[PDB]
Amino acid sequence: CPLMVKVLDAVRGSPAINVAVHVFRKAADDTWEPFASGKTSESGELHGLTTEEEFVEGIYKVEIDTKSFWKALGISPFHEHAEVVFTANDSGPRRYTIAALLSPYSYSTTAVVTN
Amino acid sequence: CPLMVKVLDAVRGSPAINVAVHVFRKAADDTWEPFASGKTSESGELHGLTTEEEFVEGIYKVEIDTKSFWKALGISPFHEHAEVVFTANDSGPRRYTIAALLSPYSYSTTAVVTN
Amino acid sequence: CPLMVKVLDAVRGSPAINVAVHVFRKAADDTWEPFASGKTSESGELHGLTTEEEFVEGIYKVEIDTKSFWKALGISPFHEHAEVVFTANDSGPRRYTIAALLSPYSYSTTAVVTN
Amino acid sequence: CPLMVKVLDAVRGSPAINVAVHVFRKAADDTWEPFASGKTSESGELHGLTTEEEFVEGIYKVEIDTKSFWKALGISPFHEHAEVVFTANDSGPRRYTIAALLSPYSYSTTAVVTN
Repeated sequence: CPLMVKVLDAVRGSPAINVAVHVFRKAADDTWEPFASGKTSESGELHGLTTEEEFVEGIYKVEIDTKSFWKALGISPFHEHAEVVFTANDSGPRRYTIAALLSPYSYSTTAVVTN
Repeated sequence: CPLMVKVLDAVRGSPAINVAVHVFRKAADDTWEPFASGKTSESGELHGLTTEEEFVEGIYKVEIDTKSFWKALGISPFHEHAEVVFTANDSGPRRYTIAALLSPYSYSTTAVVTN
Repeated sequence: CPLMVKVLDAVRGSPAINVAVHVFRKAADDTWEPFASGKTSESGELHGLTTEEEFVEGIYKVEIDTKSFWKALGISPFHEHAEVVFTANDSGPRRYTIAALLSPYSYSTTAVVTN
Repeated sequence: CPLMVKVLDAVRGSPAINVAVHVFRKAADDTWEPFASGKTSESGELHGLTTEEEFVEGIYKVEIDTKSFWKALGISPFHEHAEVVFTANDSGPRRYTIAALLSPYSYSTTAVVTN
């Protein structure tokens, strides 16, 4: 599990469940290619996006579909999604946790990277 | 104006208005003594808490009454208040902006220290 | 001045100065088209990106070049840039402040929308 | 495990290890009484602070000793500590995770509360 995404709700103080997550990888022609996708669990976590073999060095974009999450709770939020763009495995394989903390008009995102 | 407090509302994406703010200075006995207080303005700021002459080196505590703020809105909050504790140091000329971004179950606070 | 961007440095507790900022508007083809850009000022703000007349309803992307900012400081950053994607809506009178608070492996972004 | 504290480092993108944590409970005479204390592990987590039996309803203060953490890394941070003040178990027993994300001049804290 070299990539995990975790999403929390700062309004209710709870994991954000069923949040859609899309991962893309920058291609040789400078375009964002689809890499993996999924939805968070009851714990607000999304495991199994990828394997160490497939998760090669590159520039990755993690898009968390925060608007649909808020809408479904009856809230009209400011952002369309939260996006996280980063270079991965450029020094060798690492394990990445991408965490997002969501409010209707604000979010924070943090990476925890372990060897 | 060496000390300013600014509060934002992450749920509505607005300044947090009429929020009570209390500042304490730590006394020789280790107890907190009242130092300055007020309510934030329509822009979510609180100016004029102290002067250069009164704001001497020491340990200060800024308490932001977040709980009454959320209660007025109708949103169950987690925290009793937000607390920012720091030592004022002389270093050269310095202005302190204590900012706070509020969500019902999360807050962040940042110090912006400039000349 | 319907759109302003403000960037703070969480590691030094200062405005983030000379940070490049690019704004894109989403075209009919779904591609991002350049819309406005600049660098933050000594106060960490970027004013004058657009006018009321040009800032019509649509989907916008604000990209903040955080990676070059940390590189200039000497601190290894995680992210390639910070990205804020949102729909501008008409609704009554409105001013948009996109704020970003930067750390090497974390950032937060908040929209302050006022009249 | 009705109370857990987790601390992350936003400069390195890593758990904050060996961070001292002190918990107090408000006493009938309005004073902060010592309740429990400990230090975060290699995972940045602190388990075993208390038991469901001892963790009665009340107002609790969780003090995270962020200054000593930064100093030991050679950084002179702004805050003395991060403090989290909240009412607990006022609707029945809950499980509380208090998370703190640390930068030298900024921090955020979030509570995740589960039944």
